[PDB]
Order: sequence, then C-alpha cells, then structure tokens
Amino acid sequence: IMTRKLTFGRRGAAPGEATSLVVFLHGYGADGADLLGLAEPLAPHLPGTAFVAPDAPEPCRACGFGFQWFPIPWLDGSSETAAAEGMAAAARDLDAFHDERLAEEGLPPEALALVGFSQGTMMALHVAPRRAEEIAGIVGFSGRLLAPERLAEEARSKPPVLLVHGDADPVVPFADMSLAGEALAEAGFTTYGHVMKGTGHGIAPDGLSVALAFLKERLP
Amino acid sequence: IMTRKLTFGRRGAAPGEATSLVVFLHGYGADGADLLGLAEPLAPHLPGTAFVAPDAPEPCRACGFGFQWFPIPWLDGSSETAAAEGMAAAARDLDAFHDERLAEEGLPPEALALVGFSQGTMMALHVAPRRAEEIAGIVGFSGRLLAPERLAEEARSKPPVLLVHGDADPVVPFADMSLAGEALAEAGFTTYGHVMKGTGHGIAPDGLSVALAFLKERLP
Ligand SMILES: OC[C@H]1O[C@H](O[C@H]2[C@H](O)[C@@H](O)[C@H](OCCCC3CCCCC3)O[C@@H]2CO)[C@H](O)[C@@H](O)[C@@H]1O
Ligand SMILES: OC[C@H]1O[C@H](O[C@H]2[C@H](O)[C@@H](O)[C@H](OCCCC3CCCCC3)O[C@@H]2CO)[C@H](O)[C@@H](O)[C@@H]1O
Ligand SMILES: O=S(=O)(O)CCN1CCN(CCS(=O)(=O)O)CC1
Ligand SMILES: O=S(=O)(O)CCN1CCN(CCS(=O)(=O)O)CC1
Ligand SMILES: [Cl-]
Ligand SMILES: [Cl-]
Ligand code: NA
Ligand code: NA
Repeated sequence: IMTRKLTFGRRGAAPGEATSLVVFLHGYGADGADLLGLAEPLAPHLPGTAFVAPDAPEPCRACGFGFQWFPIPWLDGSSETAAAEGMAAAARDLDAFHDERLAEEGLPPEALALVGFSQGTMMALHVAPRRAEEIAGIVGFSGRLLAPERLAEEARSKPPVLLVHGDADPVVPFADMSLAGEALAEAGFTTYGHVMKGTGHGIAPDGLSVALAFLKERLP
Repeated sequence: IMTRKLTFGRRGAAPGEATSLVVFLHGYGADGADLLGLAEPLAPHLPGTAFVAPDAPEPCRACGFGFQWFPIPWLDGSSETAAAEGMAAAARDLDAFHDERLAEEGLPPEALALVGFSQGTMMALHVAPRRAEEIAGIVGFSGRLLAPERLAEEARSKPPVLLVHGDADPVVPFADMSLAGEALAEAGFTTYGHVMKGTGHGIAPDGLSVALAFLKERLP
C-alpha cells in the first residue's frame, strides 16, 4: 500500500472482550499517549469499551517533537499545498487504521466513536462522513471543520456529532464551533454543542463529562 | 474504505492468461478509453500483456466532460489546496486500483508497468516510488514530476523510468522533462529520456516506438 501504518496504544477493556471502540485523535505536537490518558477517568464508566490512540503518521517538523496529522503552513513554514496533501493522505491512513482496529476487536462500524482534539478533531470530522458505514458518533474538542462547502456533496455517512469548544480559545476561535456546527446541521447531521465557559484551548471537566454521556448512549 | 473505486477497461491478452500488466493513465479531460486505444498497436508486440485504463475518480469539472485526477487551479478556477488534496486522494485510489488489478491478473508488482499522459504521468511518478515493491517500469509522456524535493525522502521503490516529451510542447514545458529527469537521477532512479522532435503536447510514433521497446524488455 502507499498506506502508512499507525503505531498506537490501547486500553482498557480486555483484548477480545471489547463491546465498543473509541479512538482518540491527538493534536499538533502531541501523540497518542497524551489523549490515551483520558482512558483512566472514562474506562470505569465505559466497562466494555476499548480505547485506542494512534500517533499521527508524521513527526511534527516544526515542533521538534511529537507528531502531526499534517503541517500547519502559517505556523510551520510549510507550503499550503504540501499541507493539503498531508491532510488528504493522513485521512486515508486514518481511514485504514480504523478498519484494522475494528477487525482486531471484531466490531462493526456502529460500535466505533471518534474523540478528537484540535487537529485531531479536524481529522475526525473529515474521515467519518466519508466512510461507507455510519459510526456511533464523534466528539470534537476545539475543533475545526475543513472545507465545510464540500460536506453536503461528500457526506456518505452522517453519524451524530458533538462539538465541544472553549469560549476563550486563542488557538482555534470559538466562532469556528458555530461554523462547523451550522454546516453539519445544514448537511443533515444530528448536531450537538457544548460550551466550556471560561475555557481556552483545552479539555475541561464539564466538556469531558458531557462527552462521556454522549458516548455511553451512542456506544454499545 | 474512503477509497474510491475506479471504473476501467481491458485488453487484450485473455483474462487469466496475462503474463504482464500495463496500466494507462490518461490526462485531464480525457478518460481511460482514450489511451486504452493504444492497446491496438502495442498488443501484437506484447502478446502476454494485459492493458488496463481507469477513469480518474472525478469528472472534469471545468472541462465539462471526461475526467480529472485532480483539478488544475489556474485553468480550473479551483483552490490550490483543494487541488493538492484531490492529488493526494487520487494517488491513494490509484494505489488501491493497482493492487486490485494485480490480484485479478494474479500477477506480482515486477510485472506491472505504468504508462501515463500528462496528468497521468504526474500520477505515475508520484504513486510508483511510494509503493512497497518495485514495479517493472514507468513511461511518462509529457510529463511533470510533482514535488521533486520530496522524492529522495519518500522513494520507497525505484523502478526504471523513461520520460518522453515533445520539444515544442505549449502545455507542459519541455524543460520539465529535464527537471523531472535530473531529480529522478539524483534520487537514484535509473532514468531514460526520449525527445519527440517537432512534437507538441501529444504522443508521436517515435515516442511510442521507444516506449514499446522499453516495455518489452522490462516486462515479463
Ligand atoms: O496531559 C497534559 C494535560 O494537558 C493537555 O493539555 C494541552 C494539550 O496537551 C496540548 O495538546 C494543547 O496544547 C496546544 C498547543 C498547540 C497549539 C495548537 C496547535 C497549534 C500550536 C498551538 O494544550 C492542551 C491544554 O489542555 C491535555 O489537553 C490534557 O488532557 C492533559 O491532561
Ligand atoms: O484519440 C485521439 C488522439 O489524440 C489524442 O491526442 C490528444 C489527447 O487526446 C488529449 O488528451 C491531449 O489534449 C490535451 C489538451 C488538454 C491540455 C492539457 C491539460 C490542460 C488542458 C490542456 O491532446 C492530445 C494530442 O495528441 C491522443 O494523444 C492520441 O493518442 C489519440 O489517438
Ligand atoms: O506534552 S506537553 O504537556 O509537554 C505539551 C504538548 N504539546 C506542546 C507543544 N505543541 C506544539 C508546539 S508549536 O506548534 O507551538 O511549535 C504540541 C502540544
Ligand atoms: O477526446 S477529444 O479528442 O475530443 C479531446 C480530448 N480532450 C479535449 C479537452 N481537454 C481539456 C479541456 S480544457 O482543460 O481546456 O477545459 C481534455 C482532452
Ligand atoms: Cl451549534
Ligand atoms: Cl534527462
Ligand atoms: Na488547525
Ligand atoms: Na499538469
């Protein structure tokens, strides 16, 4: 394949005994281990759930450490086209990674949920709607939808979506939540929001709590 | 998959009896049937060879007919990022299409050759070097190598390459041949050229003749 394999991590539900799957998608400069930590507070409430977190296919070239799903031109000093390419390629890799994990867990699409952060959220909102089969749901923390104009045309699947954003975010503007949110609604997605009041570019306890509820319902 | 399946055509060697595979990659505005025509003069000299030609995953939006491997911003009035994305996505689709055809023919990579035209040539020079296993070879007619700077880093496989370009080409400058050619050589590819003297953006008899020789040797 031209496909790139993603290294990853896993918990907590025992290998072979998972009844649902959630995949964490980390942000620019981080790695899977970062978000996979979220498994600690979530697992007791999602007993049958397996949690997986891949590292993005490329090292963060500007950061100097950690990984990126694609470079960020204005921050990275990379070309916008090289960035757009990384994004499309990274989506295919992630698409494949998903199929692989669902196999090893022996689960079907509707038992899978995506939980992203930043750049991870952008990857989730891009890949899921373009998969053949509708997944359980998506939780996107702060939070941007690439190319909202192409959503209606390219949406094969329309899983429920919960957007969670901090109203003091200096990195990704809080206004983006409404942008993503309106476009998902108009494209026919069942769309929910949660506002982390006072919160910047980060995941607050209240946001995490609402995500958990959303996940416990949508998940088997 | 997010993967897109490509409709295609085939000849001439009998289904199940192919000993080698060549895939034609058409240009912006055309379709597979266009280049697949080349099978008529080539088949008698490549008796065991099967010829296949996919249609590019998208309709040519600006043309109005035929297909594109990706839009061409300055000609298409599409964004450069949307174009770069189409390119990376189209490469993954083509990557997959290849694996599929090699299966149905029951052949291995080293028995596959790519023959491109224009945009098709750009797709070939991008995908082949990024496949795990080295193919028989590539013939690229006029002819541009995307992102030559990334070749050395991203070249997993280095099949032989023959570049064929017309020295009167108003569409893709003849200078591009040397650009692609030097970069392939420096990246360690075995690289050949053929100049279609007097020829514009098109495939001349002499170019086709040299391609045939190249193919008869490299192919099983
Ligand atoms: O483990 C350390 C704790 O803090 C992390 O916070 C960091 C997160 O590790 C990082 O990915 C982000 O940094 C963002 C900085 C990168 C920006 C976005 C991309 C462009 C460059 C700026 O900040 C959040 C703030 O909670 C996690 O969100 C939180 O779960 C974790 O428990
Ligand atoms: O079947 C018609 C004959 O002519 C075609 O020629 C056309 C080809 O069908 C087309 O793809 C290209 O047009 C290029 C025009 C498109 C340009 C490049 C992309 C940007 C837009 C301008 O011209 C060549 C000239 O031989 C084929 O090359 C030749 O094999 C075929 O037998
Ligand atoms: O894990 S830690 O808590 O140490 C911080 C995690 N991390 C910090 C650095 N960035 C981007 C750097 S840059 O985009 O500003 O160059 C990725 C996220
Ligand atoms: O098959 S035919 O012999 O009829 C011509 C094949 N064909 C002509 C049109 N172009 C691009 C049109 S545009 O890019 O200039 O809009 C695709 C190639
Ligand atoms: Cl909203
Ligand atoms: Cl040369
Ligand atoms: Na971003
Ligand atoms: Na071109």
